[PDB]
Amino acid sequence: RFLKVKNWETDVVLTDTLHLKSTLETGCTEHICMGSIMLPTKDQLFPLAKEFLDQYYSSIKRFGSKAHMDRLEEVNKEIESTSTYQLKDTELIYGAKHAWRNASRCVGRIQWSKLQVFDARDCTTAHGMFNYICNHVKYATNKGNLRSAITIFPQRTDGKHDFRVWNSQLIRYAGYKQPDGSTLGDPANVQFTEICIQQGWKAPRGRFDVLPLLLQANGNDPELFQIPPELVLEVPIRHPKFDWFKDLGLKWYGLPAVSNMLLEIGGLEFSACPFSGWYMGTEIGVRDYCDNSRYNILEEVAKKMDLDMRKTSSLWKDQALVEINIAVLYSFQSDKVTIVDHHSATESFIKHMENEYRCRGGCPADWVWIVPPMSGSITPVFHQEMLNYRLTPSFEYQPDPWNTHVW
Amino acid sequence: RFLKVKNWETDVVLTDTLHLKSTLETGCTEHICMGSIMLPVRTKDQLFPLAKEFLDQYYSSIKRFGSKAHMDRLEEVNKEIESTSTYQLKDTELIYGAKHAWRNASRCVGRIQWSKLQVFDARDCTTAHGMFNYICNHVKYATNKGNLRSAITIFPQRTDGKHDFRVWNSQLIRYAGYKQPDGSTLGDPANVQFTEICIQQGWKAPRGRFDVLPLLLQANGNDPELFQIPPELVLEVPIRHPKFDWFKDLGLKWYGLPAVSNMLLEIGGLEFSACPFSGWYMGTEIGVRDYCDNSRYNILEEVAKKMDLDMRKTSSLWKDQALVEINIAVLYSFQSDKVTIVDHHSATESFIKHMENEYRCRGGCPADWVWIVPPMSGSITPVFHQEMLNYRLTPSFEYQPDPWNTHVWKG
Ligand code: HEM
Ligand code: HEM
Ligand SMILES: C[C@H](O)[C@H](O)[C@H]1CNc2nc(N)[nH]c(=O)c2N1
Ligand SMILES: C[C@H](O)[C@H](O)[C@H]1CNc2nc(N)[nH]c(=O)c2N1
Ligand SMILES: CSCCCC(=N)NCCC[C@H](N)C(=O)O
Ligand SMILES: CSCCCC(=N)NCCC[C@H](N)C(=O)O
Ligand SMILES: [Zn+2]
Repeated sequence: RFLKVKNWETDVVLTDTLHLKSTLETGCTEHICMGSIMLPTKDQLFPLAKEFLDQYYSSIKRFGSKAHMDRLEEVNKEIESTSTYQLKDTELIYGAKHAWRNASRCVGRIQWSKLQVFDARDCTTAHGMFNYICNHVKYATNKGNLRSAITIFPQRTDGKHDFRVWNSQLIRYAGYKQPDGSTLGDPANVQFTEICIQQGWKAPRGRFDVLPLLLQANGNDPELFQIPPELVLEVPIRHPKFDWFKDLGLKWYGLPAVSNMLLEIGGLEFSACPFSGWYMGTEIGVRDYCDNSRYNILEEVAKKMDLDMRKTSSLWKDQALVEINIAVLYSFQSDKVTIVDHHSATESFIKHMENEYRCRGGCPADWVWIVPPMSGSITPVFHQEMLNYRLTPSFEYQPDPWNTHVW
Repeated sequence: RFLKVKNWETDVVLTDTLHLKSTLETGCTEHICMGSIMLPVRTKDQLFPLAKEFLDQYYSSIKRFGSKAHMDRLEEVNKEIESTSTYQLKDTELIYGAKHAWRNASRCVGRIQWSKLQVFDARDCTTAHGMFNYICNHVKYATNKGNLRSAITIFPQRTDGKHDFRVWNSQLIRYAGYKQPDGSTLGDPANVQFTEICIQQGWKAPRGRFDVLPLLLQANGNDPELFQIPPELVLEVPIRHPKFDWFKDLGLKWYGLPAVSNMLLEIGGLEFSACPFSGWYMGTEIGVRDYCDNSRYNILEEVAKKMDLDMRKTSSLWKDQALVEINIAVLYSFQSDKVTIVDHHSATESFIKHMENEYRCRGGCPADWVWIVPPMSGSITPVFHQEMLNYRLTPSFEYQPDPWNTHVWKG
């Protein structure tokens, strides 16, 4: 019921007590570990509301004070009569920062408390949403000096009136199926790209076409909007020694902003809550460029480096993977767009884990996601035991809205 | 209950029914996953059900479930258990048993080979000298002048846990580690503790960077004894690089035969506390972990200097660059000297096919993603993209405590 985690590179040993306040379920049993699976009422709402305010008031050292009990009565009162309730600003800010704090898949959490929260609960329309969104994109982009932010749309009510950003990220490239069999652009987005055109988008049909936003306000059909180009900071990708690299004509966007997750604070569900930080290099260079089901450029790059592709044992895919990632980090740096390499991002996360053990009694963490997808064991997180558990408030996955939405 | 695992690269979904046949706990609960945690005397009463379960599996695999030969073996094991408090495996059962322990080994990416495993039965062994002789023959047979062959050697099972056979080495061939007075380590820091023990037991240490350790062998619960493996039986490979001529001058070599000697093999409830087994290396085991862990030979800095990489900012990926060249060199050196080795692309690709075949034919393949995914270039190998279910089948290889921590010394 108290647990040890050990780092096998440093023999440092940490004691987790924070898992005892774990709420949700992992997907694992004593018989079977699912640690590698990607996706593993008035009466319901009150316990949730309670548990949350208890967390809040304890954090500001007013646990069991007049103001505590009072707000607790107030929220019951509201639950009893409205069937939902509304968070104060301070609770909304706390709830969101804590949801990032509890995101066990997130290596970037040393930054958790500096989150800038934009309260968009007064929004009513997709045009409204589009405005909030551009203001978020501009504030977080900050001409390259990126800053954490989240924008929070109104919470669900009857689930017939949901706010949803249909895009999976605010800024992503289109995917088009082609006559020859293959795919132009980004294969991950192929289906959303069909939906845009099927909702009315004129697509330019290139390799790096910034998708339009598809926004659903208050349960209505969603609407199309094009993000002002001047707000999409993009980096052309070159290499500090390979001349011919720029002739692949690769570019990437500077602002990663996940837009399809659900935020749960004290039993309340915020289905549209786009958030953003900045990239660790490997995300683009290893996954976006090199996954077979993504841009998949390893073959071409190795072709230009004149490496021996005649057998796997020359490690040509590995040599190329390195140079590709050198060319992402260098390009972003040369243009001064915040970016972090996997080495210092992981070292920071170790520091963050230590802090969290010391001050909070633990730090939930999902090893499978924290260890970068190249050079794993030469980052310190590889040697670090982690405990994974689900704390609230949290970010949750939710089904792609087109599967749910009724027209 | 059926369980689905998706490969996110290919969209292949597979259905696991095999996890139903599962016994031992995982370490995880519904409230916590311990999937990254490294390590999360038996009564008559509890022995017969285990015996029985195993024999049921056995007779099913040879298509004689419920036969007279099956029923009689049950009854004969039952009777032996009641009368002697333990029981003896037939040869055929032991072979089947050791093979399955390998097939069930969820952290092993090499399992496509499971069915081609040479089992040497050393259950007639009585002494340490007897052990050394068995081990030597294992090393020579498995080495096979560089064309490696997988093999395991099985010493007598535990009885009252006061007469245990153990190999005190963690691998049969491994290199000394020596802590110097200045705090530095000469050789392999993984093996310093065991190296001290050897010296204390009377080993005269050469004290170089690559001294093959002597064997430390315990028979019948007796104090263990030292033996030098004959050097002619120790296949070693100097490491060089196909393009970097200064690479030989780092003075690196490695041994060709990886042979884990500290695990416990469990079959039908019986415990074989000494069962060294060997296969061959995947290149990343040496080139990433053995050479480049900070707590092992730690050569990254030295290789990066010699490459003249920019080491001022980690964002040069000088570490990633050096690491690839080192793994190239390990693969190149082994292939040149005709010693079996496998790269992590080829190994993980093989494992994927093994895994899919295991689902079709067995209804599952327990796998530990944390271990199966290589420690470099994870996502460009297809396992990274493969959902896996981890659960504990028997027969199995288990961890056991280091014997110096448990052994009662005779004097
Ligand atoms: C500030 C710099 C940040 C860095 C460097 C960073 C880094 C990362 C990385 C590398 C991942 C894995 C992503 C993937 O493999 O697709 C991730 C996942 C995640 N991050 Fe962070 N992050 C940052 C900020 C944030 C913020 C501001 C939030 C929320 C406020 C957040 C919440 C999450 C969540 C919920 C996941 C898992 C997402 C999923 O399951 O797809 N991150 N992060
Ligand atoms: C045939 C060639 C083989 C290859 C390429 C192979 C590959 C590997 C690799 C790379 C590992 C991870 C090792 C580490 O990180 O230290 C491993 C683990 C393991 N393998 Fe295999 N293996 C082979 C043969 C065998 C055999 C013959 C057995 C038993 C009969 C076996 C049983 C295991 C076990 C029990 C583990 C986990 C060890 C631990 O928990 O420390 N392997 N294997
Ligand atoms: C099957 C496996 O769970 C899947 O490939 C995971 C592995 N680790 C990951 N880690 C990160 N950071 N992001 C990912 O998308 C994934 N994918
Ligand atoms: C904490 C963590 O589980 C530990 O570093 C594991 C990670 N994955 C591994 N994977 C393999 N194959 N071998 C190892 O020794 C390890 N070490
Ligand atoms: C967006 S919030 C998490 C912090 C931002 C980030 N660094 N990445 C997360 C998802 C982006 C995805 N891996 C990609 O390569 O586009
Ligand atoms: C003996 S069991 C598996 C067959 C041999 C093997 N391929 N790996 C075992 C572990 C070797 C260790 N990782 C090392 O680098 O020495
Ligand atoms: Zn688990």
